[PDB]
Amino acid sequence: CPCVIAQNFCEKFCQCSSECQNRFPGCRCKAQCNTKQCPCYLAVRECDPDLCLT
DNA sequence: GCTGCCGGCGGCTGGAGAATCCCGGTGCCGAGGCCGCTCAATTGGTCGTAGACAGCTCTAGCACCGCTTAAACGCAC
Repeated sequence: CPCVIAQNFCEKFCQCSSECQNRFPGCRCKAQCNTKQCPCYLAVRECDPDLCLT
């Protein structure tokens, strides 16, 4: 999987399956997806507005 | 003396993962009516267990005295 060999996840535009484990879940955080807990914040990214519906 | 310096400290934050409530449908099983019959109630006689009274007399309590040893006291460790 090019995603895999790239040591990178799958983005919703990948052709990894709709359940391909190489995808990424998305922010769930409650107060702000901002502090040292929120997973997006760790694997430094911005919680996409399709996922962090929280 | 004080400079970092460093470690710990407790205090807090908030994610996370399970336990909680609610509601919406759904049955099978408590619950109730039914018929009946057999066993429980009614009537009636008895004689004997069981209650009395009147009993004897054994023994369980009270005491007393004198004994002694087991109890009580303390005591280093």
